[PDB]
Amino acid sequence: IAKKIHPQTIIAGWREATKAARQALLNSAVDHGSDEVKFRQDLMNIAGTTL
Amino acid sequence: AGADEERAETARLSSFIGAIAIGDLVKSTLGPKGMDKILLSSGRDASLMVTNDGATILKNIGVDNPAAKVLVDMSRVQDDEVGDGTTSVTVLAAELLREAESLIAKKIHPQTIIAGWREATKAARQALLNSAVDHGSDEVKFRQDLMNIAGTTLSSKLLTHHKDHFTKLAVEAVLRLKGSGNLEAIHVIKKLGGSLADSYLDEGFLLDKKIGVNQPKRIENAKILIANTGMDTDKIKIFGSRVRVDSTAKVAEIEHAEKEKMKEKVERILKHGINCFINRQLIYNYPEQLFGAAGVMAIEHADFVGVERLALVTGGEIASTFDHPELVKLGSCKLIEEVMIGEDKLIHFSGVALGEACTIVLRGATQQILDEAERSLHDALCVLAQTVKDSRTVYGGGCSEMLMAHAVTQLASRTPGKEAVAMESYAKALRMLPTIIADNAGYDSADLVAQLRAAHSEGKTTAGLDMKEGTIGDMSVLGITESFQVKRQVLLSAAEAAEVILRVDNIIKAAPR
Amino acid sequence: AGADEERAETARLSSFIGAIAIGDLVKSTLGPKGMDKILLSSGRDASLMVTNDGATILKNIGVDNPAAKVLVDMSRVQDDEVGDGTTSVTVLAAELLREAESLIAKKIHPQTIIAGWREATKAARQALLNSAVDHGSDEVKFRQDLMNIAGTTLSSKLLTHHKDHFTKLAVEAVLRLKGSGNLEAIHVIKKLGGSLADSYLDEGFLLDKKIGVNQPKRIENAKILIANTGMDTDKIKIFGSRVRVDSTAKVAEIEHAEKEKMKEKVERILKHGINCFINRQLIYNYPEQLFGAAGVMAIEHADFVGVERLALVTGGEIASTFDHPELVKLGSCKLIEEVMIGEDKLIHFSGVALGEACTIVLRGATQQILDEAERSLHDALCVLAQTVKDSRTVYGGGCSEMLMAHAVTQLASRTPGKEAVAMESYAKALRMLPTIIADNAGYDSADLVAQLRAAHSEGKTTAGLDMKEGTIGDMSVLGITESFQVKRQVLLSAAEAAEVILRVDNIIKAAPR
Repeated sequence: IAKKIHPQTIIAGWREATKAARQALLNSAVDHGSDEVKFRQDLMNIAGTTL
Repeated sequence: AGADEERAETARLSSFIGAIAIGDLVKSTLGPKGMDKILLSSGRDASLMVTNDGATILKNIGVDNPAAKVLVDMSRVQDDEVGDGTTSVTVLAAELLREAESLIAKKIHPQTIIAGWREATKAARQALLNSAVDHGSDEVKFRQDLMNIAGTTLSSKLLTHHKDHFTKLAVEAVLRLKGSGNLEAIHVIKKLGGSLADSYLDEGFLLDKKIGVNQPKRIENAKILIANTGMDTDKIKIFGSRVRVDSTAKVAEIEHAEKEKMKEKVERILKHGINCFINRQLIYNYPEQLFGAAGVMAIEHADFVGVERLALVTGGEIASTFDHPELVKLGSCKLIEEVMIGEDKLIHFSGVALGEACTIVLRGATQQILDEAERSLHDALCVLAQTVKDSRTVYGGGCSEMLMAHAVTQLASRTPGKEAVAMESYAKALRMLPTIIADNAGYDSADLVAQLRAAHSEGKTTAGLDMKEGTIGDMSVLGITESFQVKRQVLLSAAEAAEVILRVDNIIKAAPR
Repeated sequence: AGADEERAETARLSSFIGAIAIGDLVKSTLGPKGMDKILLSSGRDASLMVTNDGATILKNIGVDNPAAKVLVDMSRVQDDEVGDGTTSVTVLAAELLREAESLIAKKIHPQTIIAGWREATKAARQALLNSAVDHGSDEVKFRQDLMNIAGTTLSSKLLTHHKDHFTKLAVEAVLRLKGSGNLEAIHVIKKLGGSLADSYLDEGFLLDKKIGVNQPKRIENAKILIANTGMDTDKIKIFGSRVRVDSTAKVAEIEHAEKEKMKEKVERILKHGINCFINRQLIYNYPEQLFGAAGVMAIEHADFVGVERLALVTGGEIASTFDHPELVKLGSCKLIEEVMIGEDKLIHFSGVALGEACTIVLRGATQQILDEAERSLHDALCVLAQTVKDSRTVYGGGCSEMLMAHAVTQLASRTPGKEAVAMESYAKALRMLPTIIADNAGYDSADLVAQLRAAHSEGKTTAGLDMKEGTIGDMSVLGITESFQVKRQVLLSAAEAAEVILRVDNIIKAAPR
């Protein structure tokens, strides 16, 4: 509201957001492995977070 | 004396309010990227409805006391003549009311202001008077048949994925209708089968009924019989009811009487060679067994509207009592058969000798997009029919409106001043349309106005409002064009009706008692 | 309901309201498209005053209970030290308060965020470090004499059509002033005549007054007399009484005594050779006639402010009782004359022995707005004195603010714990300045912010806000620069001012009712 000009212009962000959605992907390396089976990365990971 | 009388200042105000309220909602609908809208109501309304077409929603409701119901009703008459293209007529009509406030300042005769409408005719000569318009649409035309206005009509509409192809098809339909003739007997039905094309073009009339499981699959050298009176017999007037007779012995004469009806139908039907029978109403069971052996295909409960068109199509005939066969009836003979379209079974009538009437069948996937297919084709048939015979079109996306606005400003000075005062006010009205188109797609309204006027005043008619761009661009590349009739007709609808608002003295209807 | 009781968040709000109320009036005043505001009162005030300078209007009035007057008083010291340019310092302190709403979102200990004020100083060190300043100020100087800082102060004002030429002229005025003298004796008056230069520079001082229609047209080897007391004589405060004499014969003495005032004025004045008499107040009618025959030009109601500067100019004189002629009066002598400046008669005092005091009488194109030269000249005086002393400048048009803002965003993420939130809030404060500069330009504030931000990131200190452009451009080409002193002091002042009262929660009660 303080922006005080045009909320429609702001909509551009949602279109931006689709690209932004892919900023999550391919924008940084983090990890990725988790191949399958896994020796040390098998657990002591995600189950604990849900847990 | 109805009781509702308004004079001078107050009468004008009620009209003024009706136009502004409707203008804001319709504005987003216009152009290649329009917005789909949903409405909720209480009382004899169930839930939210979404209509891309502006005309359909206005038609459905008469919400309140202020005058606007008649103006809205009028748009349908417009819809039949050329109609839509894109909804915009309502927008232009709304804007002439804003200068009405400045009219009081002139302070003389509102009726002589009306001569301005005569000058509106003048607007028609000045609108097409300078700069440019298209110049081809020669006849048939190899590449200009479509990919222009029809695409624009549906561009606003959600269906423009598969649908833009459907629109292209519609000009083909006008090509067979081409020449000089009636805008009649063009029939379109959507289907539940799925295909990329989403539509098929038929060389004849499509119907969807069957005699029964028994009967030959197809007929050749087909002859067509249409009867006004039903096949059913027994009741007459004052039945003499089911009744009863001295035992079961005399019941037999009753069955025998029935047999006579059966024989008359076969004995003279055979001489003709009758291949198909179409009846609008209930059909008597006895003839059904007889038709199968003969090799004749009949249609139960055929709709009357299909029948009337069919008569024009096959040379017609005279429908009366069973005497109707042979010479009193005329039948075309290319071929009649029931063909599986892809999913459902339909019956095709084709190869009509007259050639005046033809039918289009649309298929589609089976969703909202197909229901709106109805919306789009009705819209399409009128625009394209006009495009072939008009020989003239204009650039869309506001190109025409800024250009016209420059043309109109020069002329007020040109004309004598009382006439000029009225005319100049009309001229500034065109400015609002550029503003309305830019605002709906996003970008702020006056920055667009600064850049927009400079490109149009330059002399490039092709340049228009590119909503995707946010600035100005070449309209022709987009492929947006408007039929010549839509532009002048909207001006007249904006005109004449706006002329009056003193003269009417009565405005609304709701429904039956 | 009412009592003036404050609780937690509400106490914070009182500080908050003062900041926001001041910011809206001040924000429109910043930059090229700033706005003038006019203020009136019924008594102890006579007319509406319009002050372009934000600092001057705040100082004069203490409108209400909430604290803000003390914060305002701070800009005075800044003004006498470095001065003006454009008033931006007050706005920056106010925006610091907006984050506070997000602070309750913290739902935690509010004063550890105070560390932000300890981040403000870190921000201050980088301002010194990153801005790009200048190299050169030879003294007098050929090309770099101006077209710099005076222009930025002028940029905020719409006079910058022909006026930027006038700003350029002002440095010539400062070159004579430059050094030991400090600020005194600079006087500016407009002329109603059109010319490209729009300004002229005078060696002496112009005063607009005349003795009367009669009197000698010109005086040379002029001697100047200034009197603290008027030529008027009759009351004396203590009347001496209504008075008793010895009938009508001696009262002739009273009327005669007036003549003695006349006699002293002529006899003593003649010996000196008196050419011009200047009196600060009303002048008695009898002496006026005497001056005309003698060959002496006197000035009725000459105001005091012109006189004090004039005294420094002529070496001055001791103004007292009619004994005042001769030696106690020192009259410099070159040329005193009334000269038609094509338009309106004015009197020129020139050939001053001192040389310290001079007058900048400008002609220029006419309208009400040439009174603007009064507005505009005053700005020129303050910026040049600082520009010569500092020998340092920074790029204007908000170029400094965006660069610093890009750097601070990185800083917040780098610092661990408590500190980044505090640092980032100070950092985003800088973001509003680009917005404030853009908004008054009439261009869209949102569009302006990102484009500006992208250019700064590249490393171009020169790049900045171009309001005339409506987008972004190279500030250096414009020639707009801000003095170095204004930027380093404001950073220390802004943080400290807002900081004290956030600290204190509760402005308390009273006794009364």
